[PDB]
Amino acid sequence: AGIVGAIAQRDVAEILLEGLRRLEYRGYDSAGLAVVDAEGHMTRLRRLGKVQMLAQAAEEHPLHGGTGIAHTRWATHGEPSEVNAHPHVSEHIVVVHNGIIENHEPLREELKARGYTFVSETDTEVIAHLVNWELKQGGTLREAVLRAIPQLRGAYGTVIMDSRHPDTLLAARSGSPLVIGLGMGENFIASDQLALLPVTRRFIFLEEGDIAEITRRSVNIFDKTGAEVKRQDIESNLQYDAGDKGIYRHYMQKEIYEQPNAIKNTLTGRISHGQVDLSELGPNADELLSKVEHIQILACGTSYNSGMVSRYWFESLAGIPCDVEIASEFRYRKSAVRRNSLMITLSQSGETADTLAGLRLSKELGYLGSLAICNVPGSSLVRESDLALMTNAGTEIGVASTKAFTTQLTVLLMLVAKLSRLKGLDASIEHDIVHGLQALPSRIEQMLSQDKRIEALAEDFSDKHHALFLGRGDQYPIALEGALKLKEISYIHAEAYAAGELKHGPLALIDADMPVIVVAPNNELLEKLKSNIEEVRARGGQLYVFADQDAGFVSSDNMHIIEMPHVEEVIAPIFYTVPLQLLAYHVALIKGTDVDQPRNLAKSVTVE
Amino acid sequence: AGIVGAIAQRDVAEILLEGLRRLEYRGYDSAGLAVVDAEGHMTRLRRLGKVQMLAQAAEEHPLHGGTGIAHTRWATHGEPSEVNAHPHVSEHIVVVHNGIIENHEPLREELKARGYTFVSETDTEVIAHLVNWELKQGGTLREAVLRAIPQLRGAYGTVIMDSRHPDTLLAARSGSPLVIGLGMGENFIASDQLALLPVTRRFIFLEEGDIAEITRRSVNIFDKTGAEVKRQDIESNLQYDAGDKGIYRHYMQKEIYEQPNAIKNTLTGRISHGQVDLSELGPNADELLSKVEHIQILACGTSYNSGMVSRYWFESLAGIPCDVEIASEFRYRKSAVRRNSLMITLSQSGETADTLAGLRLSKELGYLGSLAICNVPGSSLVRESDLALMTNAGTEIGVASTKAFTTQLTVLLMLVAKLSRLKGLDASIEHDIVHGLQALPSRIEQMLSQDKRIEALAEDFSDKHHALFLGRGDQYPIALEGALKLKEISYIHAEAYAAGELKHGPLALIDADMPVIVVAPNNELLEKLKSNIEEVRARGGQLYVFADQDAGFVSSDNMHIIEMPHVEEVIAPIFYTVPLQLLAYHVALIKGTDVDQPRNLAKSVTVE
Amino acid sequence: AGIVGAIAQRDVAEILLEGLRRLEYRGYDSAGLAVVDAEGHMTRLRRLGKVQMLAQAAEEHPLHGGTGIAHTRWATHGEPSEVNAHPHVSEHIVVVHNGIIENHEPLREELKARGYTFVSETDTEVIAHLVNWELKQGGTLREAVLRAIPQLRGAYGTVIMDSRHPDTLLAARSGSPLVIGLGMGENFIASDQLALLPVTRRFIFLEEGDIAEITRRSVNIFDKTGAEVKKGIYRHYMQKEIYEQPNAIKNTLTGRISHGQVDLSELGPNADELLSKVEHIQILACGTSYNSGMVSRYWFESLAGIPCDVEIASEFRYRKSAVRRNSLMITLSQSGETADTLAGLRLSKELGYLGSLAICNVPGSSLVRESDLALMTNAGTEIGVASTKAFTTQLTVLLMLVAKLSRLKGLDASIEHDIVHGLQALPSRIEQMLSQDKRIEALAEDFSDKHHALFLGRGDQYPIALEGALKLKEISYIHAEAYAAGELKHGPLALIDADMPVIVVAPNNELLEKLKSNIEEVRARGGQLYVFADQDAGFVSSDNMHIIEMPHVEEVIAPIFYTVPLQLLAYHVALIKGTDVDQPRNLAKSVTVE
Ligand SMILES: O=C[C@H](O)[C@@H](O)[C@H](O)[C@H](O)COP(=O)(O)O
Ligand SMILES: O=C[C@H](O)[C@@H](O)[C@H](O)[C@H](O)COP(=O)(O)O
Ligand SMILES: O=C[C@H](O)[C@@H](O)[C@H](O)[C@H](O)COP(=O)(O)O
Ligand SMILES: O=P(O)(O)OC[C@H]1O[C@H](O)[C@H](O)[C@@H](O)[C@@H]1O
Ligand SMILES: O=P(O)(O)OC[C@H]1O[C@H](O)[C@H](O)[C@@H](O)[C@@H]1O
Ligand SMILES: O=P(O)(O)OC[C@H]1O[C@H](O)[C@H](O)[C@@H](O)[C@@H]1O
Ligand SMILES: N[C@@H](CCC(=O)O)C(=O)O
Ligand SMILES: N[C@@H](CCC(=O)O)C(=O)O
Ligand SMILES: N[C@@H](CCC(=O)O)C(=O)O
Repeated sequence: AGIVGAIAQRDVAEILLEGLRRLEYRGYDSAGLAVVDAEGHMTRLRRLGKVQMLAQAAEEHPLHGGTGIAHTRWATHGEPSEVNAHPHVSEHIVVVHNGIIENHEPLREELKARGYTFVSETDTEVIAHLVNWELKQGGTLREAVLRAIPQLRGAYGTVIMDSRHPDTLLAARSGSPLVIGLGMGENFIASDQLALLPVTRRFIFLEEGDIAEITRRSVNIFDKTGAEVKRQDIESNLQYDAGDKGIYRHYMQKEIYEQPNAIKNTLTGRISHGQVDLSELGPNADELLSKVEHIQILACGTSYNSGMVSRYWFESLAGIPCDVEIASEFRYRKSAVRRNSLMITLSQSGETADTLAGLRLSKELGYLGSLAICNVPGSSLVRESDLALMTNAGTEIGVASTKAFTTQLTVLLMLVAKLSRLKGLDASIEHDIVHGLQALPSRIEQMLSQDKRIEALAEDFSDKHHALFLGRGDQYPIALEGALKLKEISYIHAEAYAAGELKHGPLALIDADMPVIVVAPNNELLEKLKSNIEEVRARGGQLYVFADQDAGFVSSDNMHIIEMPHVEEVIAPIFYTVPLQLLAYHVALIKGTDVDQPRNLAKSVTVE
Repeated sequence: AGIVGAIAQRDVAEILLEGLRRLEYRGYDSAGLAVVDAEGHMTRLRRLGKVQMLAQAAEEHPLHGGTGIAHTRWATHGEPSEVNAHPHVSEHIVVVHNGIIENHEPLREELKARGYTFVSETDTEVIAHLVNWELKQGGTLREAVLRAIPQLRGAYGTVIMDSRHPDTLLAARSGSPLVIGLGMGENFIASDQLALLPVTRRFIFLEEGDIAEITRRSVNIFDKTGAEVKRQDIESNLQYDAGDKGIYRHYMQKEIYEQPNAIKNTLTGRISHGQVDLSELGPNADELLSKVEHIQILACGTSYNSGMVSRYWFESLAGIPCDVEIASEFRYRKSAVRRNSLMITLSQSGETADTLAGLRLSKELGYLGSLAICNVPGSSLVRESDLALMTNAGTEIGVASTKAFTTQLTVLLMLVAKLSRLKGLDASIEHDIVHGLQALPSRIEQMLSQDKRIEALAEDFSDKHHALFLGRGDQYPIALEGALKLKEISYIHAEAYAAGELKHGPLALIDADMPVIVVAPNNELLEKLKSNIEEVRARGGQLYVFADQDAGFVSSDNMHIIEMPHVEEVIAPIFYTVPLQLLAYHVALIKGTDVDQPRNLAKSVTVE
Repeated sequence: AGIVGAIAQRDVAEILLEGLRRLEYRGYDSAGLAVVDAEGHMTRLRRLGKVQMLAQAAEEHPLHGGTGIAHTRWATHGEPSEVNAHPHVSEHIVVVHNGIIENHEPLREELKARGYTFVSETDTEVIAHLVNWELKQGGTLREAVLRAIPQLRGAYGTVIMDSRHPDTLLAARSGSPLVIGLGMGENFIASDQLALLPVTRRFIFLEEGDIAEITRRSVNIFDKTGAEVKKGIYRHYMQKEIYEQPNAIKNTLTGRISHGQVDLSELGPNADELLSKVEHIQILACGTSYNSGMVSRYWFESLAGIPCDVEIASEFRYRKSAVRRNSLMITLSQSGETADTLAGLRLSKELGYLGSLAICNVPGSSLVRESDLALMTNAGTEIGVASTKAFTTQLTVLLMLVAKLSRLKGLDASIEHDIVHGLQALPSRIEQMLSQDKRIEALAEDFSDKHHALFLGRGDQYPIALEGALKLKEISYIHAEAYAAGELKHGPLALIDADMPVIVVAPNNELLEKLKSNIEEVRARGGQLYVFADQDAGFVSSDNMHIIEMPHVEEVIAPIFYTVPLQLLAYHVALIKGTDVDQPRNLAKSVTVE
């Protein structure tokens, strides 16, 4: 969750702990630090719980040494426990890590067979042994690291030291941020610049794929090929104490980048023993929910979009009938209620007039009861419902919704296990869901790390007046939301459509002034769409494709693949939301439109 | 000239020298430093010359130790020499000093008749020997210094250590500045915060009279008496706000509408008995200013526009020669200084690199002195100028300057009375100026109440990609400002031009896609411009005219009179800025552009 | 309850007793003094009862001496009597103490183990004996004292004296107030400034922890440790003060809105829990301050759902009232010295209120010193005899307090939100309103020749009509009277004609319908109806009904908003007439003497 590292003349323990202190706002369940004196004596401390515990544990120790690293953990692989906390060791190799090594089982078996003992359940540990192994063959720590990085698959921001030679640190970025702090005769590193503020304001941001070798007085960066690459150090002329935007230019930007932590907050207290825990609902909750044979969802705007994603989930993974409807459509028509139907409203604000009216009307129609998914406690929708689940995303200031949407999706995915009807035939469904949920936060961070590419892509839409967003199944509402976002903050006339319907009308519209975007299609779908865009090459039709890099899709001249890292299928819709959010944001930046307060839109529509 | 001090666990000499480098813009003829390891071995090193010489010596014979003081000197007592350079010593007592101990020889003979060998000419050495004396009789550094400080008359600041006890530094601010910089397990101090930036951004500014006992881990502050006062650690300074937007959508909108209030505040304390009262400048002041024969103003952007207005005023109302220049252009050219030239800088932020460079350069060029007109307290332009007039507009958050500009104008109009040349004309002049200033807040309110008209008018510009703004005389720089504003927040290519130069080029451009705006022309000028727009009737040229309702101008089909309320002449340029601000604001609103943060622009351009 | 020390060349008994006389408002059961002359020679006099009785006993055997300490006692640790009253003796070292020595239990019998006969049931005596003990040998008075306050826990203020050496007084501030008075060859030390007034107006307040030594010639304020320690562009102040209202409200708001909520955390960590006990609010004030409270009543009852009464301070102080259960006593006062208001506060102390809150604009004023809690309006000083910014900053504080006394359960949140929204709107709204000043100034011409006016308002605008009428009386000398709008027809309608314009403050459509009808009734006598209304109401003017349109405001801050044109109206009528605006005839900034 959080990384800090120091290489100085002076003792750095207090500096490390203070860094962690400043990273605490990011969800963690444990912390640790390791420092090495000049004689190469390495002292390591790890504790379950808050950074405060770690600091106390440190109170007893003369923690001397000028080199060290430190970490706060958000467990994905192995229960939160002192045993599982970072830094993780392999004798003299010491390692802190953000992210997920997903080829961790292959690597753990291979390293076990080579004579290593895994004392922990983490995925992180294979890094420590691996580097160790790679150093066993010889070379410098840098060379060993270069040999090791390529064997890893997934997300890693990692910092690595050799206690036998404390004058150097190695760091590698791939799917998780790292930034270097330059001092006077000392140097630093962190996953989050806020941690370095107490000791420097001069930073070098590591970019995707970078690998750095840091000493007290040198920084050398380079790519996986050992080829020295250069990055600019820049004074941070930022006012960190100015207001609530923190380091960000826009509320909506901050709310996009805050998504991993908002999600951790949504998850807090709702995973117990590898299972979804919704006990917060009351002792007799399972009592009402067991009776449910049908779900009705009402919402407006982006909330309607999340509902729309959830429909696919409920029906495929929980096998309960689910209906989702624009709230104003529901309030004004005479409907036919399904038997044993649960009424769910989704709303960021809890105050949207159509949605509220929908609920109120439902009061007199024979629903088993109502559940409110909301982001503002004490709002009408929460008060007036039987049950309520808060998204806990923190306040959202941007008029366009971002973290509210993804946290909503998180709650809706947790409902799936607790509302199952496939018998079954289950067990593994809930395990899969919980696994994905556990990975979600760092998966989102993985997406954020692709931002430079999305920024670049934005140039392709900056001057367009139309766009068409395509999706199929659980990705169709993602296209809905991507298209909405582009309408919202860039004022481009972007429209979403079910992928399968492209040829039934919109194909007639396509030309150079109307780019087509597909979100996460499988090979079969892709080939269909590729043929479609062929039909319109002559008018300059461009197909942009957000897809799994594992799929091996290849770009043509009018079909452009924008590869994304692999993810758990069950959370793939939340994952693919991020690049469409980032696209819209970067287009708006280029055009210079009012991102936080788009023309004619309101945060919530509360008057009739 | 410069003082620097560090008390840390790491070696502080490198930090001290770097501090001195960053203090090179002041002083100086010699320099030196003194450090101390844990055993008490004090190493001192001093050179006549540049800091680079001292750093050179320091390099091939390194100073080791975590406690230390350094200094750059501009000699006042004693010829520049290694002998007289700081730090000065009294055995174990070591001292650095800025300013003057006025009663030096009395105390020097007093101590000389006590066994003290004065090896230097400086007034500084007395400080050392006295501290030595007071410590002779028990206690420790603090008590002693607390006794000694009252026995020194003069405006000065000093940092004092005892090498028998390296764990503490003592400081005294008594007429010359000192600020403490808070580190991590280490602490610093200097004569200006510019010196501590490499190492910290947490500052505690000492109040006049304060005495500080500083350790690695602690900082205790007292006053002349020795009664522990507490001081707070600022950093910034430019906080927002929320919230403070009040009834308005945007920071910039709010800042536009608060201009009457901001102007009232700019006037506060500066009007009495129907006259301009700038007594806040100092008892002297009225006498440095009397010697001025020429005004030079330097600024960037909107501040440059305000300077540009003020030239007209100074020359016609006060009869003083006045030149105004883009700061970039001033700093990069060899200029000819006028006899008895006052340097004025205009700056909202006080940090703009070009303008600061201009001021510093002015110091080597033989200007009578400098005045900063600024909106942000304690900023660089203010600290480095001889005189300062704060605009008191409150913090301004929008990237485009609005209230900062009109308050600048207010202060500049105030300077006219206080700098007249040109006496006898004369009281009629200061009279009209004060009458206008008193009318100003209400005139602005009148103008703000035309907003609906301006908002309707903006529909004529919201689809345009070109505009030409015209003005004559004290209104030409208002056209400059109106054009800049339309550039800034609506991204329309608006260009200002002197009204009499239209025929010399731009007239060939005018057509339906390039509306022409004139700012407050009299009847003769308007006849000329109407005739001009008639020349391009066949291309659909339109003239827009913001003019006095009293003037009786009649709209036609290609000329649209946008009548305004009447104003006192002397404030007309300030008055006519408001509509142009509102116009740019409302065009931006329609287009939906980012008003508060326009693309590519910055609040303040501080780096190179 | 109260202290009065003294050292001089003259007999100080009369002094000490007058110093007490003035600290009688503090509530006490016993009293006494101890003086000492040139050679010997101490004399002590203590009585149960009123300080008056004491003085009468003093009359019979006139106490002589240039040094002396005196006390008025509220018994809080040892029965009310003569034996327990101050000063307390110990062979020569005499002591007068305000407060409680909390560790008097383990120190008194700890010191009885040394032959120290405790002759009273007070904690105060463990002060007298301790010091006596540390004067076996140990410098002199100040030296022994700088070794006693360290081991004497609690919130107190003691004044100590020696008898062998009559030239010195010691004084310790470690819980309750002491202020020193200078000093023409003689010095003084009271528990309150008020006690020193008949003799000296020069004061040196002790800070928390200081040990002071006083003689004829010097006043050293040591420490526990502890060594030596020692109109602008405006024609009138009232005009300036009206136009400074936006800045003044900004200052009132500073630090008090945190994370979208009202933050009165300045009241103390406890406070908040103390306010949770309040069940009824009682407000006491005079003049314009009364008008502000009058507005807040509507707010507290409708928005916080808590009961509130508001009363002319003079009325409250002279009647036997029925206190409500769990009642908070709030006073409103610009100056902090209004005698009626102060009297009401002091009376409330003995009537069983949960406690007192002072809303005030002058720091260190009596109302502030004598109240449990305080909220300063921070308006800056107000010079004009007629209050302007003091009024609207008062309204801003009372409004802030609404959310903090909320009793409406799950409604509370939303309401607080509205209040915050409105508070945050307030500065720019007032700025909107001040730009109507040219309109008001023109309007004033209608009133400058009048000798009568009627101000009407309903609900939370009713008190604003009161304030508006008051302003017109104050600085224009026009007989303006306010009436609840619904009462117009019950008498005053008979008065209406051309020479008595009627002013309505911010009516809704329904009320305006009623009043328009009413003024139709008096058309034959030229009844004229002036209406300050929201432009969004779309009211239309006629020959006898003049709509004076204003910008829309947030409902919750409307009374503050509508106050401003009334101020400007009064101001400009006065300007036309050329009356003494900053100093209207027969009126006073503050009415501080009976
Ligand atoms: O084309 C318009 C129809 O008249 C349509 O409006 C519908 O018939 C009514 O709105 C009733 O619908 P509900 O019975 O569902 O309210
Ligand atoms: O066309 C370019 C010129 O070479 C010009 O650059 C000039 O010669 C120098 O810039 C000198 O400038 P100053 O002497 O004014 O500094
Ligand atoms: O007409 C006057 C009455 O005499 C009046 O003074 C009242 O009857 C009591 O004297 C006072 O009332 P309180 O008991 O409240 O003081
Ligand atoms: O989620 P709700 O509070 O019910 O609001 C529904 C929609 O309202 C507005 O249009 C907001 O701009 C949207 O971002 C939001 O999705
Ligand atoms: O006035 P200064 O703080 O010196 O800045 C000069 C200019 O700098 C930037 O460009 C700001 O965007 C401008 O609005 C400002 O006028
Ligand atoms: O508010 P206070 O300081 O308690 O004074 C109450 C009243 O006293 C005097 O009459 C003043 O002229 C008034 O303007 C004030 O309202
Ligand atoms: N997957 C690693 C790292 C988690 C993190 O990024 O905090 C673990 O479970 O320990
Ligand atoms: N007057 C001292 C100090 C000069 C300075 O402030 O630089 C000297 O000449 O040494
Ligand atoms: N507890 C002390 C306090 C003295 C007082 O405050 O009057 C007593 O009862 O005497």
